[PDB]
Amino acid sequence: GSSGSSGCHTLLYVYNLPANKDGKSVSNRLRRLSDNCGGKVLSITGCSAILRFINQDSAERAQKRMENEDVFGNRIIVSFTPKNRELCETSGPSSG
Repeated sequence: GSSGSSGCHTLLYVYNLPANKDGKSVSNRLRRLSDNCGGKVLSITGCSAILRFINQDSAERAQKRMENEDVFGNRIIVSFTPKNRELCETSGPSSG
């Protein structure tokens, strides 16, 4: 199979970013918030961003911090899954 990847690492997905605020400025602000959460801002697209963490834990401290943090006069949202589409499908149990 091809569709779908599998890596120990843990990437994060940020949303609700201050587009107005030149990215060159936004990133940095995040970099610091990610540097402490053992993470790395791979790239920053539109009002969203993608980070790279070693393990879930590390990705959490950031997902729970940034989510509340405010890059600039704006609250950001951090999620482990993509916010491309929404569905009320009850499936996929949480194990290990």
